Amino acid sequence: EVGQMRRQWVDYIKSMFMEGFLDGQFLQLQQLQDENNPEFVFEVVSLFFDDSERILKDLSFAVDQQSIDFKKVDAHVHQFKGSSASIGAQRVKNSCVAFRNFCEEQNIDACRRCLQQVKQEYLLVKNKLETLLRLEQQIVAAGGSIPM
Repeated sequence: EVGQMRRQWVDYIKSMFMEGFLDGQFLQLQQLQDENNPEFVFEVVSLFFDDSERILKDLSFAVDQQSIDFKKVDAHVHQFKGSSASIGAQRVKNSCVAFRNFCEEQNIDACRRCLQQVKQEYLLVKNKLETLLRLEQQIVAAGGSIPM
């Protein structure tokens, strides 16, 4: 069933690209991975999950105050924009862009709603990446190669 798993991977990752969850920067990470460093993408995604959860925890606390420190919030969102962009999590990046516009306008409610969306987008791509990475591990353990 390696052949089947490979076809499932193609189809799953294609949905991620078509729906905007991943962009070409995720393919760039793949370019730096090969048989000599076969877990690089996993490692980089893992680092992103650890930093992103810290950022999101600090951000929810910060935005859900009566008066938001927009300067500090904007700097943390900006950091998350960069890190998400760098792994190809384009919908998370775009949510952060939206976020930063509402921070500049100093709109408390829109900041709160936009954080809710950044968090949702982060959890979506985290979950999908875990699924993708789990499938890859299965393919390789079964003796196959990941397509593309």
